[PDB]
Amino acid sequence: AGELEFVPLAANDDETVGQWLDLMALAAETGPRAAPPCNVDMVGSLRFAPPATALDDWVVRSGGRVVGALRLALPDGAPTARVDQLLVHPGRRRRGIGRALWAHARELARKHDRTTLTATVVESLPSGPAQDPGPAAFAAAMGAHRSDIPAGTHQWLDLDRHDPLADGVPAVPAGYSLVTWGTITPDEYAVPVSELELRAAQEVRTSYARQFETMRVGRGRRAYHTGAVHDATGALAGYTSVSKTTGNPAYALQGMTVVHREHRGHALGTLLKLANLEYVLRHEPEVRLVETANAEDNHPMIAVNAALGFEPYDRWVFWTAEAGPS
Ligand SMILES: CC(=O)SCCNC(=O)CCNC(=O)[C@H](O)C(C)(C)COP(=O)(O)OP(=O)(O)OC[C@H]1O[C@@H](n2cnc3c(N)ncnc32)[C@H](O)[C@@H]1OP(=O)(O)O
Repeated sequence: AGELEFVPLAANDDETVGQWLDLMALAAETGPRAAPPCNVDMVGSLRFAPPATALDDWVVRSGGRVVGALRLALPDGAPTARVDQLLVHPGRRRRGIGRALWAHARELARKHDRTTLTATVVESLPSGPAQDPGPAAFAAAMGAHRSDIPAGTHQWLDLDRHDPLADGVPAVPAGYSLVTWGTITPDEYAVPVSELELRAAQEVRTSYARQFETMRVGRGRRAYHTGAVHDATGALAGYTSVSKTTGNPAYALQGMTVVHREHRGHALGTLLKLANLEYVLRHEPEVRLVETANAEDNHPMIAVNAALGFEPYDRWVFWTAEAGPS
């Protein structure tokens, strides 16, 4: 744009945070279908990072005003730096600001000893509404490439178009019972939840990370859980969650539904999503629009989401780039 100033984005800097919040609100008017940014969520996203991860947040100023933002997430101990945000004011695009942000990105990755920069790019579905080809044309132009892994299929359910609960919730299969819980997971279900990511000399462990819950709460996010228990063995046969921001009463996020491998074949995923949705709507009556995302190779949950009225809208494509030389 001319002289660009890079200044860190710190949450105590009300003037700079305010501008960043505004940049986002304005870019979201013309970006991908999305819930508007919730300021509580966003500002807490500067203070409360996900587990074992550092943040390195920046804005870029032109003539003293923010005209873009770059956010990196650095997983502790990993050779990667993830671009959680690279955004240029809709009024100042095609002027080299994104390029400059990306160059600053590679420099920050390098300062943090990261070899690789990774990114999620919004693209079109073969089926779906044609999407802005800018991001992908930008990412190619910065020298990134698409990773050879399953992209995400990002889906929407609009309850004003289709009511999945019009025929109530299906019966719980014999041998099972439904349990529900709010934002914090009872101790009882924490380890069982973590073992649902499913010899003997090993080295790595899975565990429930309370910091996820605390990050959420700090971001003003509320959550809703339904679990299925297998009575004879007490294993947690399945579970699922919705996440809801302070802002945007009409929007909600459906998270993963996972069914334990020894409990497939009983329609737990359908029962779980419908019971959990009902549980959301009776606490969040104004919820109308629900989003979710599956890896495009997860056919089973895709088949479940579709039966429920979820419609694939856009594609979440993983890209990667070299950080170096210098
Ligand atoms: C890996 C990633 O960060 S993907 C980027 C994700 N960011 C977003 O989707 C946020 C919303 N969108 C944006 O903020 C802008 O659309 C983004 C990121 C390009 C920002 O970029 P800008 O400041 O406009 O672009 P900048 O001027 O540095 O980039 C230009 C290069 O990328 C390409 N490019 C950028 N935008 C487009 C576009 N909309 N259509 C086609 N090509 C494009 C061109 O090669 C362009 O170079 P130029 O025409 O000389 O040839």
